[PDB]
Amino acid sequence: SMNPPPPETSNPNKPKRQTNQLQYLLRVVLKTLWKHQFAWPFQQPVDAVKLNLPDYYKIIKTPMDMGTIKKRLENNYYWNAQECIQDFNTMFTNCYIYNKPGDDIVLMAEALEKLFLQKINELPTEE
Ligand SMILES: C[C@H]1C(=O)N(C)C=Cc2cc(OCCOc3ccc4c(c3)C=CN(C)C(=O)[C@@H]4C)ccc21
Repeated sequence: SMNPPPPETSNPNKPKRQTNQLQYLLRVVLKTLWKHQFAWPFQQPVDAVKLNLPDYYKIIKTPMDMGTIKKRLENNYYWNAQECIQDFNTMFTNCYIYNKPGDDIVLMAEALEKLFLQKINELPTEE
C-alpha cells in the first residue's frame, strides 16, 4: 500500500546519442500526446496512494507513464526509438490490464494509442 519508486530515468554510465528518431519522438510524438485532452492521467506515475488504488501495483509490475518517458527522452536515456515505443506500449497496456474495458480511462488510452500509432506509422527513416 505504498507507491513504488519511479522507473529509472537517468544513468550517466549509459552511452548517449542524439538521432532524428529520438528527436521526432520528443518533438512530435510526446508533445502531441502531452497536450491532448486525455493526457492528464498519464503525465506522471499512477499515484496509487493519492488515487486510493492499493491494488494498482499488486497488478501492475512494469509501470510507465508519459512523465517518465519525457525524463528518459530529455536525459538521453534511450539509444533505440524502439525502447521509447515499448515504453509508450507499456503505458497503454497497463491501462488495459488494470481497468475495465469500456469505462472511460481505457477509452481515453485507446484514442491516445491511435494518435501514437499514426505518428509512429511514419517515424523518420534513420538519417
Ligand atoms: C463524464 C466526465 C465527467 O463527469 N467530468 C466531470 C469530466 C471529466 C471526466 C473524467 C473522467 O476521468 C476518469 C479517469 O478515471 C481514471 C481511472 C483510473 C485511473 C485514472 C483515472 C488515472 C490514471 N491512470 C492512468 C490509471 O490507470 C488509474 C488507475 C471520467 C468521466 C468524466
